[PDB]
Amino acid sequence: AYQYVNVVTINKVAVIEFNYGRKLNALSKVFIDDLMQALSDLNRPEIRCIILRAPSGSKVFSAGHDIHELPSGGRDPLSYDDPLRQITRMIQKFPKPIISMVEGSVWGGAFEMIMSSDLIIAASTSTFSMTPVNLGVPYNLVGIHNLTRDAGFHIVKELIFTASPITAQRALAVGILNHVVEVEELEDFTLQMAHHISEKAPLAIAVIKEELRVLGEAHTMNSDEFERIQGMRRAVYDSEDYQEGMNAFLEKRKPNFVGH
Amino acid sequence: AYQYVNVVTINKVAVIEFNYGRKLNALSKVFIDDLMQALSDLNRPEIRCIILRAPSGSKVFSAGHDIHELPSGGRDPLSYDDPLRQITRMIQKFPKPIISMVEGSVWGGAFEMIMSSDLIIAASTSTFSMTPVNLGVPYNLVGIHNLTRDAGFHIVKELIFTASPITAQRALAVGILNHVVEVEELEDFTLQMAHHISEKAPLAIAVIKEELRVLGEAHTMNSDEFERIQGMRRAVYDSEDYQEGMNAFLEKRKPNFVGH
Amino acid sequence: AYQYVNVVTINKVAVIEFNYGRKLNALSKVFIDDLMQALSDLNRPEIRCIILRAPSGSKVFSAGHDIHELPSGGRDPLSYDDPLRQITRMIQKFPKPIISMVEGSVWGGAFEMIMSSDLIIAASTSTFSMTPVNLGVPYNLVGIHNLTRDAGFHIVKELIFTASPITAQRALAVGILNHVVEVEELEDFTLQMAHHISEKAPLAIAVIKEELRVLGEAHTMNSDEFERIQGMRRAVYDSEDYQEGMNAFLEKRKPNFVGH
Amino acid sequence: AYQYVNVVTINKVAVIEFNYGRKLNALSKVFIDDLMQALSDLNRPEIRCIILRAPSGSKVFSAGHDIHELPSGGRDPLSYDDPLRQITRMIQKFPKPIISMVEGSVWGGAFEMIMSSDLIIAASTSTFSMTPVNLGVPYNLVGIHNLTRDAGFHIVKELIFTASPITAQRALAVGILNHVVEVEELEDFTLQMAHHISEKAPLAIAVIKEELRVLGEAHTMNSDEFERIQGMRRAVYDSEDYQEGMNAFLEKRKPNFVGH
Amino acid sequence: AYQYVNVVTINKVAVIEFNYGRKLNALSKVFIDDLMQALSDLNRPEIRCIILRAPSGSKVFSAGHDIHELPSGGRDPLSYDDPLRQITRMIQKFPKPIISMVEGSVWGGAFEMIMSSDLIIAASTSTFSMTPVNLGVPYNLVGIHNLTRDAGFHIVKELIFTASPITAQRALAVGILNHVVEVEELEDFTLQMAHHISEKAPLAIAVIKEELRVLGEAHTMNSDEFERIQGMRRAVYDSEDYQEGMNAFLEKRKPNFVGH
Amino acid sequence: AYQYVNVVTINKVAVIEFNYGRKLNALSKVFIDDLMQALSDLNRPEIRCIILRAPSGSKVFSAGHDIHELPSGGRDPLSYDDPLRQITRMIQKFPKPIISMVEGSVWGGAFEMIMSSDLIIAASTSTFSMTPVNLGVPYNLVGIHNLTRDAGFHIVKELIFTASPITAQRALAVGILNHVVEVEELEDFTLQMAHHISEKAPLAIAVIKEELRVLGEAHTMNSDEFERIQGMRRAVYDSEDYQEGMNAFLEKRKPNFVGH
Ligand SMILES: C[C@@H](C(=O)SCCNC(=O)CCNC(=O)[C@H](O)C(C)(C)COP(=O)(O)OP(=O)(O)OC[C@H]1O[C@@H](n2cnc3c(N)ncnc32)[C@H](O)[C@@H]1OP(=O)(O)O)S(=O)(=O)O
Ligand SMILES: C[C@@H](C(=O)SCCNC(=O)CCNC(=O)[C@H](O)C(C)(C)COP(=O)(O)OP(=O)(O)OC[C@H]1O[C@@H](n2cnc3c(N)ncnc32)[C@H](O)[C@@H]1OP(=O)(O)O)S(=O)(=O)O
Ligand SMILES: C[C@@H](C(=O)SCCNC(=O)CCNC(=O)[C@H](O)C(C)(C)COP(=O)(O)OP(=O)(O)OC[C@H]1O[C@@H](n2cnc3c(N)ncnc32)[C@H](O)[C@@H]1OP(=O)(O)O)S(=O)(=O)O
Ligand SMILES: C[C@@H](C(=O)SCCNC(=O)CCNC(=O)[C@H](O)C(C)(C)COP(=O)(O)OP(=O)(O)OC[C@H]1O[C@@H](n2cnc3c(N)ncnc32)[C@H](O)[C@@H]1OP(=O)(O)O)S(=O)(=O)O
Ligand SMILES: C[C@@H](C(=O)SCCNC(=O)CCNC(=O)[C@H](O)C(C)(C)COP(=O)(O)OP(=O)(O)OC[C@H]1O[C@@H](n2cnc3c(N)ncnc32)[C@H](O)[C@@H]1OP(=O)(O)O)S(=O)(=O)O
Ligand SMILES: C[C@@H](C(=O)SCCNC(=O)CCNC(=O)[C@H](O)C(C)(C)COP(=O)(O)OP(=O)(O)OC[C@H]1O[C@@H](n2cnc3c(N)ncnc32)[C@H](O)[C@@H]1OP(=O)(O)O)S(=O)(=O)O
Ligand SMILES: [K+]
Ligand SMILES: [K+]
Ligand code: NI
Ligand code: NI
Repeated sequence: AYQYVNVVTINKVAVIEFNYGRKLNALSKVFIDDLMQALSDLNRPEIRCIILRAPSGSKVFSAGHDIHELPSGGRDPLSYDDPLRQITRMIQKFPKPIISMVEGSVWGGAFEMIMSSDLIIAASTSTFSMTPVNLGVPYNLVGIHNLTRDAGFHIVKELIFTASPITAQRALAVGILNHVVEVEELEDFTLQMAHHISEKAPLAIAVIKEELRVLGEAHTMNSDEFERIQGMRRAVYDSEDYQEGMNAFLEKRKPNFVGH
Repeated sequence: AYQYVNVVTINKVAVIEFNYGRKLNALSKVFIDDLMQALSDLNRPEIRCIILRAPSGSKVFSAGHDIHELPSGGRDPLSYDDPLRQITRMIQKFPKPIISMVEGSVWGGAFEMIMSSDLIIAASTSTFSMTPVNLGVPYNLVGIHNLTRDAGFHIVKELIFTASPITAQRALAVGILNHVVEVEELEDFTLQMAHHISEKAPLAIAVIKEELRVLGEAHTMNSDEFERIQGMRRAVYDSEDYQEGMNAFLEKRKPNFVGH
Repeated sequence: AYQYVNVVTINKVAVIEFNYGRKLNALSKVFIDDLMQALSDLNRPEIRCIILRAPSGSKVFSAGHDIHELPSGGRDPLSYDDPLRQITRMIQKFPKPIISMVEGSVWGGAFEMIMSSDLIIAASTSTFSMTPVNLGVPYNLVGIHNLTRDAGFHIVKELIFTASPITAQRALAVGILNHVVEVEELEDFTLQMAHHISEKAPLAIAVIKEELRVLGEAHTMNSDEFERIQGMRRAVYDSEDYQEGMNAFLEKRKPNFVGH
Repeated sequence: AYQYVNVVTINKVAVIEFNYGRKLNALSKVFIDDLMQALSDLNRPEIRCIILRAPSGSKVFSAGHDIHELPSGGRDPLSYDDPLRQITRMIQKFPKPIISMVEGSVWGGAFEMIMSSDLIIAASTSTFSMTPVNLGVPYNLVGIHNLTRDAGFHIVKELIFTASPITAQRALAVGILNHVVEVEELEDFTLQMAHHISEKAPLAIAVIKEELRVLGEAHTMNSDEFERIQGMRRAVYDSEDYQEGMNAFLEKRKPNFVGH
Repeated sequence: AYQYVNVVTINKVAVIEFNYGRKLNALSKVFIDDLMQALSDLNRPEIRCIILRAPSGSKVFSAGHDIHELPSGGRDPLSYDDPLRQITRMIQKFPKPIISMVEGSVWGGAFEMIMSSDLIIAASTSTFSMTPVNLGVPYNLVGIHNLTRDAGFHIVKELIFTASPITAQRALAVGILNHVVEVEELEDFTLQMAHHISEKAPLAIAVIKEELRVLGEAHTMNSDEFERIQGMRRAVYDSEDYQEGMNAFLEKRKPNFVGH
Repeated sequence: AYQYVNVVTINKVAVIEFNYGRKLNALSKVFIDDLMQALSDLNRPEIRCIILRAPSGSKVFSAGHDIHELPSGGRDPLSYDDPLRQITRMIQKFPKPIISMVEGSVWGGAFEMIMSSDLIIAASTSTFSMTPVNLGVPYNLVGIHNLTRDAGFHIVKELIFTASPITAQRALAVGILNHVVEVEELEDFTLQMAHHISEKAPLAIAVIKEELRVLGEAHTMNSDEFERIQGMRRAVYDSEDYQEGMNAFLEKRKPNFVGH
């Protein structure tokens, strides 16, 4: 049993359903630790396909990173062992396909999380927002890279620079989503595809997913470039704007950014 | 002049038509050797554009890799000098544009072969399937790479994990195809484009093609990562599942995959 | 303050309008030097977003590289410190979003210039052509790379190999454009998006833009590959065809290309 | 206890001594598994430095790969999970320095093994040979890479192409060894160096060792280059010469290599 | 002129002499700022070669990083804009040769500084230590890479893991130094070589130096690898050991490291 | 037979002896065409090792690139198809070991040529110098890389920045040479080593040589860094100093370089 998720397996498909709606499935450490334990427990030969979903009728799929657990005092908010960074690596390395089945609105880290999964099938009423510029967060290289494998650079830069929600219809048009269906068809459509996948060769699926993962990561740079970017990110998470971003969220007001 | 292809030259355009209908243009060594000889013979200054096609009216453009020529004995089925691996390198290195003009259904290795070409123009009734997970084949890094330059990761993973065929309409929408034409207009439309390209500067075309080839390939990794992937692939082509997939196809039954 | 551009500021948005209509905003050194000076002058904490535009009603957004300023052969026409190469690096390194607001037709180096910008919003009547194969120009690796981050390989190869114009509608479909709007709505639509972006966290925008630039450049190759390409490009700019392409344009006739 | 090694601890220094003299410490699977378990058991905070050694007075430090365990099929003798490949990775990733203390002759895979360690301290009578060209073995990329971080390319090529032994004195002159000492002083010289290291900051040692490991691995290539090398290696392990090399070694005669 | 350096120009050679003897030429910000200003001021066409030196007769060339300016309490001590990180980039990017002419003892960051220079000529009584493991410092990737281009991996690991001084004789034998001379001959030898270099083609020298700099940096890795290393570095600069190393240095006592 | 080389076969070893003493074996196009023809003619199974040599008693092993065949200004002097660039690629890709057996003085491109070979055995009276800074030549990235795999950076920079000859003794100590012998012993010492190598497994030798070549080349950079370097080289081959260097050689006088 898990406190923050509910797992149902039928035949060779496991459905991991979020159970943290009192905090709109915000990516708190306790919630992510349960999701990763549930996935680890499902890493067995008789499980062939995973679905991630919010409960039926959710208005909010996930409110993204828990803003209360973002560090304020000059620590990197997206370091390698941050729970969001851990879950995306775990999904990408997991030797089974993982389908995000989306009903409701997706925000920030949660958008990265579904982008790191293998397929996204969404309700026609679902919406998607990438939010670091609303909070002054210097999103990390790995995290940004996870957002660049589906839609083109211009579309990705519109999403990030505006932080404006896009519809499921537009997310489908630009290459982010596999399918958009009416919400009443969402479970049936997704289960049919997951059950179809689970009849295919799991060892071929596992090595092809791993090859894609390696190819997707194989954008290489020298140590000086990385260290230069890390200096840039530190200046951002050291900024008054980053403090203003978090303060504005806690005070339920609009941030006033000034460029320091 | 070739047993398994028919070549016609119209000014600066060459059309290479498959002549292997008795095996549905399966990528047999003897067929691919003739296709490569024909291309090589056309590597002449006065030829400016190639069209690859199946004969007019074909139900099957190509049934993909010849399953009777796939190694079953714990050997790599997709090594460097396998015919499919040879023809994709030749298409990509060829200093003239190669247009795949598709009528009929496209399967597995033949889908990778058209994806390796420069442009795809397809009949509205054409369909496309990527099939390794039907057979338990550990598709190789270069082969997978060749499928990732048009549609996004989520789309590619849907194609490979489901092995389900997609329509020409969907293949256009996700960026795999350039154009979708009624079958009665396919030949005329493709030849008009091939003649237009043939009026352009062939040395500029060749160097830009080669720049795109080398940029497309420039996802670099260290030796350890490659050797780790090669170890995973060998575990797959040594598996019971790989034997079962080949056997089930030849015996025309549904395979029973067990995860070893 | 500038001979070949007009700059207006509206709150935190700066609009840089071309003023070179006499040469259809061809990318002459004098024009590019003025655009770069205006952009450098606007790198200020009270400026949050830039719009690049041609004057209202323009039939031609930009006719591309000034053909009178291309070297006659034996000289690389797209060397590192060529004005087009300088402006694309400056746009990509600029720590504020740059939106290309396109009315009219876009040609050759001007197409690369808008692709190098962060967002493109276009009139429904605007058209886009990539033209090196009309002139026999061996486009450089960096320049070609700048054309590969929005649309897929097959689409980019059609654009370059045909040099045929595409509509705003098709450029939207294939991922080149962010939005297409009626020309009467273009300025208000673009200004509202720029104003919106101007309220977001500028340091988070600048570091994410830079992360995207670095990830976009991170296709790496060895020195031999680069020098092999440079040798191919030099064979093209040494060619009879290159001189013929230049001569044909100046003499207003169809080039006769022969493959040397 | 271990069947094939003896472990002694002297405060923070652990000495792992081969106990496989019957087979001249040949790198059999059972010997390497014991070595790796002994290392794993020593990965504790109270141990700060590891010495690997043969027993005092050994004429042969290690005879290299067990030739009876080399695949002579059309199978890769140095695949990712072969014991030699496993222990070099484990030595390199081990978060404490590992010092090879060499008395006796070193051969083949045993030479790669001490080269993968952090320091080599040797008796003045010790000798070193790299032997794959005596058997016709296609040594793997990672394995060769492990021989290239100490001596220069001309020296490495002499060692490999001749398979001739070099002295401790020449191995020191070309950068392979840290120190050469008279055999009576070897143990004490090596222990004092390990005790000295063990007084230093272990978390600093571990992260600098890991930084060196990843910089040492960071020679990157594309998938096509790797698969082309793999194809060449397979042609070597499928060769008559490879058979002849193995048979000649076992039958204690000179091989007759013919180049297929 | 400069508070913390003295500059003497002889024909086309400039000799930059350290004038921070109060702190044995420790790399304080005020000293490095004057060193970089003096170097910048010498970037003129009539200057062809630079010598860096301590005053004639110095016991200590440089005592390394200023320990009072190294961050405690969980900031990275070797961030991109730390003085040491700035001076090594500036030395490597300087378009003239920079010769380190060493008299006295060289410590830690000052050893990286001279290794980042083009040639090192040393007195026979000079000595060289690399000290991070004495303090528990997690030396950064760029800094470690700067130590790997002269001696082999085994030698570099001995230097770093022991933090023991080596003699000029040993530094010459392992490839760190160009020449070792008697202290009375140091100025004559160095100036003769610098004057000889100053006769040569300065633009050829500049471009070849920059080629070597780029080739030297061209060990590339993916974002995940870099972020993983950064996480490990943070765990060290967050450690109790790091605090102990700093406190022990300030209190002039032996550190007691415990591995957390 | 060849106009400009003489070939003798001794069992499985082939000796290619320069015959261009009239221009001191300067690497003229026609000399290099014969060297490459002779290597190609010896690429047969019954040849196992190549020796390159000057005739017995030569004072000059090779005077380097033919200065008369360098372009006059405004053209890359070391383009991919230059004969020096061709012969180093051919030596490095040749599937048999190539031993440079050196008697006399070695200059410039000829120093790079022997560095590109597998082993170097030299007379005790032989000397070595790298000369581009004597002439104002912007050496290319591949050519510089070929000089970095034996001696460390400081040594390579001393060699290039001074253009000063070094002795065989010093070339041995820094790792450039394999062996130094008295000139009377040179021929038979080198032949004994070639005959020894010729008894080893040639397919193993070939694949290990190719693995070393690929790993040697695997320092990767992005397109921007390469084009930046090419722009810097072009400024040097466009410079007044490049013309002064070529004219000073032609007029047998000391160049006056001014840094433009
Ligand atoms: C760092 C990355 C992140 O993921 S940061 C998190 C980004 N997420 C967001 O910006 C969405 C924030 N929340 C919202 O926009 C709205 O709460 C949400 C999604 C639209 C639904 O509105 P609603 O009216 O239905 O519910 P409420 O407005 O009352 O919010 C319910 C209570 O939960 C709170 N809440 C919401 N989201 C988060 C969150 N991500 N972390 C922490 N708390 C959150 C919200 O403040 C409200 O708090 P209380 O009023 O105290 O009960 S980054 O930005 O991508 O870089
Ligand atoms: C390794 C990669 C591969 O490409 S393996 C091959 C993947 N290809 C496929 O899965 C397509 C399998 N074939 C089919 O589904 C059906 O033949 C297809 C294509 C829908 C056509 O339907 P159909 O009912 O008309 O089929 P037929 O009557 O021709 O069936 C038997 C005759 O056609 C021939 N044929 C067909 N496909 C192949 C093939 N892939 N390899 C070798 N032969 C093939 C088959 O040999 C037989 O010819 P006969 O000798 O006259 O009986 S991978 O999968 O991408 O990893
Ligand atoms: C090298 C890279 C480049 O960008 S080379 C340039 C590529 N650009 C093109 O191919 C577009 C060439 N021009 C056109 O397609 C048409 O000129 C244009 C845009 C469509 C509209 O035709 P139009 O009938 O309204 O006007 P005209 O043709 O008669 O010429 C009008 C005045 O502007 C001038 N003009 C035009 N194009 C260029 C150009 N690329 N460079 C320099 N000047 C140009 C033309 O000479 C004439 O000026 P005046 O005679 O002084 O009034 S590459 O090709 O990408 O590699
Ligand atoms: C494949 C990679 C490998 O490492 S293959 C192994 C390379 N190792 C060698 O070439 C060393 C082979 N052995 C020798 O040269 C001599 O045995 C050596 C080590 C000098 C010891 O001389 P010795 O006179 O005291 O002892 P003997 O020669 O009379 O042999 C004692 C018995 O042990 C055996 N032996 C030796 N080496 C190995 C080995 N590597 N794997 C398996 N068995 C080995 C040797 O064949 C002899 O066997 P029997 O007399 O039949 O019991 S690679 O080459 O690096 O690619
Ligand atoms: C973080 C990197 C670093 O470079 S950390 C620093 C590594 N450097 C060292 O370990 C050398 C530290 N210094 C010494 O051991 C001794 O000063 C040395 C060099 C042996 C000479 O001893 P001495 O008796 O002749 O002279 P003193 O000790 O009295 O010092 C003279 C004045 O200069 C000061 N000084 C010295 N070194 C440093 C330093 N690294 N940072 C800051 N200040 C330093 C020293 O405190 C003394 O100042 P006063 O006490 O005010 O006269 S890392 O380790 O490479 O990672
Ligand atoms: C550009 C790349 C190159 O490789 S360019 C070539 C670099 N090589 C050199 O700098 C060596 C230049 N030559 C010399 O230093 C001397 O000729 C040398 C080799 C020490 C031999 O002196 P010597 O007095 O015995 O013979 P001479 O001076 O009288 O010359 C004999 C005739 O051949 C000529 N010669 C010499 N070297 C070259 C050369 N590299 N290319 C073309 N011609 C050369 C020399 O000019 C003389 O010609 P004549 O006076 O006309 O008979 S780079 O520099 O590496 O970047
Ligand atoms: K809006
Ligand atoms: K300053
Ligand atoms: Ni990419
Ligand atoms: Ni390297």
